Amino acid sequence: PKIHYRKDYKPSGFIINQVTLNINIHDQETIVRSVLDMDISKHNVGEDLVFDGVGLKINEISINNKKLVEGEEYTYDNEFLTIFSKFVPKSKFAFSSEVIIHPETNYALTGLYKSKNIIVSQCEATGFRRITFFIDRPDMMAKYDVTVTADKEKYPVLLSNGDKVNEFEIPGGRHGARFNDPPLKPCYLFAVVAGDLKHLSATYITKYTKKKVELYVFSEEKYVSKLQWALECLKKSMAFDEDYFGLEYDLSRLNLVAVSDFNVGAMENKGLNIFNANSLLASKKNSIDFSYARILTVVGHEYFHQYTGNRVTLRDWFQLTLKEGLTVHRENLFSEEMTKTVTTRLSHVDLLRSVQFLEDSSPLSHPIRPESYVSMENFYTTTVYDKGSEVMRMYLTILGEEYYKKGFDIYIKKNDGNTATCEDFNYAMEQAYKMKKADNSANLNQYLLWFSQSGTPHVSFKYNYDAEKKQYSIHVNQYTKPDENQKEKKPLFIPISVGLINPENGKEMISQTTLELTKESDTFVFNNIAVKPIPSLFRGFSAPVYIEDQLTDEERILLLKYDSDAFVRYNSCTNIYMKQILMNYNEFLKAKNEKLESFQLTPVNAQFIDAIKYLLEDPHADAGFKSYIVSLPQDRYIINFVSNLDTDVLADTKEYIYKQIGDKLNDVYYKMFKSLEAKADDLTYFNDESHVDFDQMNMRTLRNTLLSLLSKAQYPNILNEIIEHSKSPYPSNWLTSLSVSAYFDKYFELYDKTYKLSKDDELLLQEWLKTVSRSDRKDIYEILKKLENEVLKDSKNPNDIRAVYLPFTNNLRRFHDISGKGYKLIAEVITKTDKFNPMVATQLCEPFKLWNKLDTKRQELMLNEMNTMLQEPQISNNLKEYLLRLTNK
Ligand SMILES: N=C(N)NCCCC[C@H](N)P(=O)(O)O
Ligand SMILES: [Mg+2]
Ligand SMILES: [Zn+2]
Repeated sequence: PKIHYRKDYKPSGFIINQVTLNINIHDQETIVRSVLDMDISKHNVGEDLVFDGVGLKINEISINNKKLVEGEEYTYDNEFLTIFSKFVPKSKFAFSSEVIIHPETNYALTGLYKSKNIIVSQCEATGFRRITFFIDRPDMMAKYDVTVTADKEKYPVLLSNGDKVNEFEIPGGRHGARFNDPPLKPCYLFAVVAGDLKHLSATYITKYTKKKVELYVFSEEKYVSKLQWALECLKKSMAFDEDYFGLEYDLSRLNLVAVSDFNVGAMENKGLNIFNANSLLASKKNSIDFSYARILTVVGHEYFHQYTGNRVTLRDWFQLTLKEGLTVHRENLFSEEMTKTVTTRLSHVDLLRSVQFLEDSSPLSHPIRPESYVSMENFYTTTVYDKGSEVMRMYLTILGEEYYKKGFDIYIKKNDGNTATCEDFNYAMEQAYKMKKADNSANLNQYLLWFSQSGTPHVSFKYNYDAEKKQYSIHVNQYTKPDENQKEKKPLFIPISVGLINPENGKEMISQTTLELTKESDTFVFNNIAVKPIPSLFRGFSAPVYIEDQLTDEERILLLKYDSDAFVRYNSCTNIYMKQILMNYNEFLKAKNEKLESFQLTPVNAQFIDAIKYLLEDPHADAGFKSYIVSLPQDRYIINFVSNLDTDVLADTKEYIYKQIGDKLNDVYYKMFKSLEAKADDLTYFNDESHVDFDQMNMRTLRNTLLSLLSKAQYPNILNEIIEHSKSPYPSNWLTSLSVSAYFDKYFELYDKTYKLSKDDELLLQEWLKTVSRSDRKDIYEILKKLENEVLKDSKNPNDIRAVYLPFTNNLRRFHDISGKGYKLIAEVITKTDKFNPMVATQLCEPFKLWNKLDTKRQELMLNEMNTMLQEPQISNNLKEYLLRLTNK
């Protein structure tokens, strides 16, 4: 098991200047001929020429048009092709090869593969060596000239990077196209697509040079009518980069291609972005509302990579967060601007504090720039992407918008066309920082610890108000727990966006203020503060930390009602729920441990319930925000706060608190579910493919959240509402009608009805599977066996597999059944999946991420299954590294 370390980076002793490819696709095989025009670099020391090449069948290899001889001049072990140096030329030379590969049986979805009737490549991070021999690393920049040939009836549309420069017929019903891409790129940005594709297209005229860019969006014929929203998202993302960053697309064409078999999200191959179909295709009739924000986010993300990844490039894979965290940050600024809803930012924070904080306190914890890896395909994580994004967003918080834009433009100007490292970005932000402070000794050297230090910092607070002096003090402390990567943790540069709210009238008492905490502790004093304020802390969630606000529930309720910042309101509500959860959890645990015949539970704070009602009833408050306040914090957020968590006790805890609140508010919930109908379900623009109303979708979210509350509660006659909801034209509503019907005898009648509505659209069927898998059913195990037998079968489609199993794994009572049957079930699936797609097998491991956080019993049950999987003689290297790291072994 070979380990790559970041401090071992050294430039290659070779150069590849030019690639010329001929890819000939036949029914039973694909033949790839390649010529690499190569040189010896200044770093060369007479070493063997070693190419990456995985799973390739050699017909022949040459240097300078002379065939090499296996054994005497080269060895190939199905991973590395070693050409002994005595046979490697000392000046410029040509390497050439012809290999056979088999996209039809390439179910790992890496390299060249077949998805249904489309041939498509995926090369990031190490897929190009599955297509042909190469020094497959991102600093090897080259020019590419690519020819593809195929049966014309089966593959009429042929695509690769660059300009299509020739199209030609070939006898026996075949054809070819040649594509030349002169600008240098790394091999992971190469792509090819062949298929009977249909398209929509538009022309975009750039803002400054007025260049015409042609936009093409492609899918299989059946779904071409679901491409319109994606095309609209593409125009939006080009405008945003133009308007916010001043940046224009450089190429004459940009193609977006949807495929059915894909490994999560999309891929930014230069001018040829390829997407999971679930992140490109939607229609109002056949998609849930979530698809619309998802397409916007993923199209935008792949577009923004054109600068941050494709024009400014990575020196090595350890810099991954420099393109990924920075592109997610760019993505999030665009989505916030396009949706105009506060729930966009809150949804990002909700994701980070549940999934990413869990990772960062697990044995898998790593900093956003790791020090080593075995498998690159395990490095594409929520920490690298989403914590990376919060690190990139903190520069904007520290600088503000004008100087942030200056620093960013410095980074692009200086590094356009070249590789870069995380230091280069920090350097650019520092120059902006020096200008902003007006002080050329000011620096961001301490900022660099955000790249190297793992774990989530904890930030805690104490306060002092002197009423005679009108003087208010905020005492702040930071700490990060030691973990496997650092013995001692150092204090970070933590920007704390704050306001001070007057508790008498709800008004702001100070101007915008961002505290820079740069030491282990500091005291921040404010004068002329006329009354004791309530502090509004980490506005916008201004650093990726555990916030310990040390406020009373009285103060938190006042913030929730009156504060101006949506995140502080939401966080105050979160902190009230957490104090409640921890209290009832310990009360239930003590009763279970002591086998009590009777015990008491602390009720939910009545003024908090009142504050929720006050907000729900406010006709001017936001529907998306309302849905957050009636929902308890996610299970994976809660688990960050409890040791040895017993999942049954936590389920009983959530049940009690939901019933306490429902016993007071269910009439208000019912009333709102009814009065919301008109605007939420308005069909005015149902047949307008480009009209997307985020506010209206948030209204539907709230209706569907309230309907779920009322159904769990068995509110009188709610089944009438459920049944009517099932007749809605919106899939978000009728799939909701399936989930909430779980509590009634009508479940299976709705299962059949919604199956029939979903079964003829591949992506809608996947959404139906997720609904079933997530259903709160006592017979959920029998229902999974039914999905396997009747719907899933032996599908190797990652979307189908993920849809059937992942939502089930979040079922707190049932996945964590104390017999361990749930863990056994998922382990069996992981091991089956690993035989053909180790990436998806690793994704299906996700519930095991918290194994060492649960009660003794469950910890032992999960560890048993992990060890069973590790003992499988046919385990992939990718699955093995992951589980070895997760189990500390
Ligand atoms: N887990 C992997 N090895 N594959 C991910 C490679 C592609 C990620 C794309 N760059 P995205 O960040 O979705 O644009
Ligand atoms: Mg092979
Ligand atoms: Zn990306």
